[PDB]
Amino acid sequence: SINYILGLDIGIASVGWAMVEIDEEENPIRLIDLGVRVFERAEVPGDSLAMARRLARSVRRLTRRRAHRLLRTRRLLKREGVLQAANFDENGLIKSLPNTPWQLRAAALDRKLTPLEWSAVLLHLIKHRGYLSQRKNETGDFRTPAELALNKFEKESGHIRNQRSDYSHTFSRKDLQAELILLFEKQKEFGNPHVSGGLKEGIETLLMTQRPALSGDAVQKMLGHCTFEPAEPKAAKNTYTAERFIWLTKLNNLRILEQGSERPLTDTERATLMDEPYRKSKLTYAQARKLLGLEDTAFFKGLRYGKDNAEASTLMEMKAYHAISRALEKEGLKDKKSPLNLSPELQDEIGTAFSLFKTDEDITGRLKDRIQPEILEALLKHISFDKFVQISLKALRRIVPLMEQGKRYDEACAEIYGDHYGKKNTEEKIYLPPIPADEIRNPVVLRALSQARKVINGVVRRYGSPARIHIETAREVGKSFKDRKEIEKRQEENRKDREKAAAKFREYFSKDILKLRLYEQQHGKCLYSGKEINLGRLNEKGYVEIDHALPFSRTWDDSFNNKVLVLGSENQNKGNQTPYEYFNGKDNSREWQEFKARVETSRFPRSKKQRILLQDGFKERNLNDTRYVNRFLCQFVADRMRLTGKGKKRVFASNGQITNLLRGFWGLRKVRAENDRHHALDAVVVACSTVAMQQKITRFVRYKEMNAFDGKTIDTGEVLHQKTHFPQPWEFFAQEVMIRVFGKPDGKPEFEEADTLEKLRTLLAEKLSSRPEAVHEYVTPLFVSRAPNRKMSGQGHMETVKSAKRLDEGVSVLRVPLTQLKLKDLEKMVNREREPKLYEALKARLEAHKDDPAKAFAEPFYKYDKAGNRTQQVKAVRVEQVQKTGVWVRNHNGIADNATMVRVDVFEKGDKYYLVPIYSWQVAKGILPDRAVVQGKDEEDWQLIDDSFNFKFSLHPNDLVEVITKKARMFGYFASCHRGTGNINIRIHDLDHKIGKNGILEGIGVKTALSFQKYQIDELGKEIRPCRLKKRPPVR
RNA sequence: GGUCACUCUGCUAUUUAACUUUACGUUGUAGCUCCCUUUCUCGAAAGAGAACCGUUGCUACAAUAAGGCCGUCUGAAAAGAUGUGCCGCAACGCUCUGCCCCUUAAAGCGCUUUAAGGGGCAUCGUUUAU
DNA sequence: AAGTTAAATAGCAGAGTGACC
DNA sequence: ATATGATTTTA
DNA sequence: TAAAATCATATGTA
Repeated sequence: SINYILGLDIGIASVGWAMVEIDEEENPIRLIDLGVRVFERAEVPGDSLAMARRLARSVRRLTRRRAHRLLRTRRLLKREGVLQAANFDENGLIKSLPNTPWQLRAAALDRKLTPLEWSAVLLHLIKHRGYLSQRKNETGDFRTPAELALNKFEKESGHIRNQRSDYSHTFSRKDLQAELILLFEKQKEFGNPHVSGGLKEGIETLLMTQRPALSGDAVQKMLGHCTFEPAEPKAAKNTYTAERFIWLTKLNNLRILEQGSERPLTDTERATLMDEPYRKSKLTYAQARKLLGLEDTAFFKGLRYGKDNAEASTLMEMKAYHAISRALEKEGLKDKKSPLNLSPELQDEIGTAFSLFKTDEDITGRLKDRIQPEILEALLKHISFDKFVQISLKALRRIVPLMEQGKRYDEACAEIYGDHYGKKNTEEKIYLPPIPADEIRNPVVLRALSQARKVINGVVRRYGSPARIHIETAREVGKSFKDRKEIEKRQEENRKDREKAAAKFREYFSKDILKLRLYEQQHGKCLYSGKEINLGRLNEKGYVEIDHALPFSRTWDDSFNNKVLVLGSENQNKGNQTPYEYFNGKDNSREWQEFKARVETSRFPRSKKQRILLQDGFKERNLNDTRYVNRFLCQFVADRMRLTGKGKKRVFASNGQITNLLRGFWGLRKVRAENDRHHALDAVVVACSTVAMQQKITRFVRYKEMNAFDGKTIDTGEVLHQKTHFPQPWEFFAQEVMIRVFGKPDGKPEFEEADTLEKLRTLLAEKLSSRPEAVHEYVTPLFVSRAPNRKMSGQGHMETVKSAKRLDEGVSVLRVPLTQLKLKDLEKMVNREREPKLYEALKARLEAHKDDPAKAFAEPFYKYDKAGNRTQQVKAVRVEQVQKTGVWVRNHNGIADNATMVRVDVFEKGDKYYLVPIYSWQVAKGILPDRAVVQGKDEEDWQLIDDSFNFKFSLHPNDLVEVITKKARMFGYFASCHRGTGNINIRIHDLDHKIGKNGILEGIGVKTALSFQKYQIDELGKEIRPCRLKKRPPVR
């Protein structure tokens, strides 16, 4: 039918695609089609959406399980006769339960307690049980946490429980255990009847029990599969077999490079070393150097060799053998002199058992019978294993033998399986199959691939199977020798710096080495304050804080460039502010000039020095997801897609640097606010990028000192752009491609866009004077496809619950803390008039600190008693909020704003349009809404919709719509619908920033509109065609 | 010779998914408590006392998506007892269900019916736990 | 905040085979 | 980003 | 005035 290369530029958000027609020498002759497919949507303002779902489900479990254990505690209190049914209300709660639990917790140590008093203490210890340590483990004059809490905390601070403001007490669960049994004894000897034996054990286990983090197939479910025998799981790294396989790949692959040449190790040397890491803790390179004698002109190939004792670094360490050994030796079931008396298959079985299970229950469960209980408990007392190799225990059982008998890794694998490449599914299909999805546990990457494949099979259905697919990956053009050995130098010292700082950390006692290694950069003095921090107390959580100077709240940076250290005093009164906004802005100030000082004077990198002191949009984020998408797609297309191409390999994996360089050479270097359509342009440059060009460029930058970023070589002689050496696919590439990808000629963006078929053909005809092959059948103008989003799922409501007692008159109220209370908020404080002295005092303090409550309320604020005496402190005050709508929450005791408008149902009556919003929560409770928007009015008085009204369609986010005003005509992707306004927002396809507010038309009215119809479009941006629904769909 | 892809290993820099807990925060309700509008009561008046409502501080208890379920024991039933009790903000997918959109053939006069095929998106099916 | 896990890729290095220029 | 209150301009 | 545009503000944390 037609011979085309299909180019792809795939990003986190988009896939641009191009088709270039080729002769039978496969040279590219002409540009056919191009397009851009966007599927953007995400980023809670700042991580993932799947992550948000995760943390929801996490808390739902914590929530449920605490409620549940407290329920079972009430039940237990009844069954052991502490309570007698006349103390329980209808709902199951205890009647007249004392609100005194801290004071009775203390007092119980000295008196017998009322059944209700005792009940209250127990429920209190169960509800707040403190944190239990969950990593491997193998005060004085106060008696119990309650007493310490009450006596010290209530006297000094005026509160027991913590607050974000003053965080005092956190208690260990082991501490509260101590307390529990202490009260059980003290209470028995003071004649408490309910020291009821079963209740002691019951209460204690509800306190102490939490589910295990990893139990059953938890680990097997996440664990990958063997390169070679793909039915069997990967082998644990702490296996006899696997540790041995590593030691042999190291040993065989080892070379010594002497005065002149390079040589393998002789069978004799392989026998000399084979048993040496089993005989010691570890075999360093120095020890190898002596045992083989070598010389001193002989060196080891590929080992560092700097200005350090580089051969001190361990050549091989059998971690698991020595771990199991040391375990037995430490419990006196093995001689430190004698070797470990357990068979390979048993070291394997135990290594895996620990690596795939963590509960003592599970791992005995698998070891009981195969190993003797004495040593089982020994190991269980001391062993923790993680990490897996890439090959099964099985395939290794077969390989490691052949590698002992001299063979190289590839020779062993080739003998057993045919090749060392691993078992692949190569089943070429016409249409790219589904991505496995079992095999990618990362939903952003999965969606990007899945869209990429919908584009691919789109162009296969429209134009048949391509010759070749060209994909842009994230790798860098081959580097020069000097380049990559300096890359290696700096990688090496990254390692070497982490041990240096780690060592001096160990000296005194991930997060941790950063704290210490940042003390030194700042010459120790807290950046903001300038008091040279008490060297100690790197453990009092809140003293010295690893602060984000440029907020992660505004910047989206968690890199090693934006965390200044300081002590708790000055991280409080900054909130969400940059070091410049925090330290007094327009005019100088003590802390601002002390900050300018500290900054100039800090061994915090040259880059960062600029990055801490600046004065919007998060530039730089997840290229990791781009890498993965593209790498996997190249693998997947190469393995399982039919193509027409000349060779056996008809997928080319180009890269960014390549297309950047070629666009350099072909006169297309330019900036991107103009459109999302640049994604198509890069695609065609990708479709024209070739293997030849990859190699010519690679040899140019690697061997002839060409810059891999701008494509220029110094000479001393000048500096020249190696542009001539890489010609364009045809004579007028810049002109043709810019016109087809933008609708305008390359020279100036000012011109109207040839936004129609015949407009474009006339412009191409006119501007490419001499190129008749540019204009053909398949020359539509570029209309960007935006994937639709038709989930009825979503966040029910916002997480901030507000008082609904006055929802009556259109208001909620919430406690604004004083340190967040600005003048505008104070004007709606509820007791503004009920306590007018309060109002005037707050307004006074605010006006006095130039309306900055962070500083206005730093010193405590108090109510005064009219005789002039000081009374109660104020921390937060209740403030009225406008609330025309909302979601009833928390057992119908609160209201919260809506979160997600799932769809908008559109109706017609008398050539007028009416919109009914449907939110996620109505969906969840089956409510099919009733009332269309009416601009300046509560929903109570909105337009009710009966059989009188003609239903036209539903709108989901990113559905395509056309509106005709007598004023103008609009066509774009539905964005939002205003409750207060009854308008819609439209996203124009290419988000051309010059029209609307950055490509969104804000505030399109549709009530009077001559027409308002919903269209449908495909993945390439072609079959743009109106669609009319018959029935108004349910919500379930 | 070179370049690239892929396998294995060591490393440097990053990313993602799943899990178990904690301490807070929010709203509701109580008690004690700060202020304090209005209204009563006793004062000859300074004052004292009460009530609803607001609301400061501490402590407790409940709820912590909107919403849907499940085991096990008693029981004819009604219903009781009981649980390290479980789902719900993501993405994919087309075997079933539903909606939109093509295309072909037949038969009627741009539309419908039949038949078949194809595609998209889901409130359908999976990951996903009963 | 604490904590147990598995998965992926860009780069550097070491051992290999095989397509493509 | 979305949801939507508050304000201005057009018809 | 009704409808259409515009401006403006807020979002759970360790």
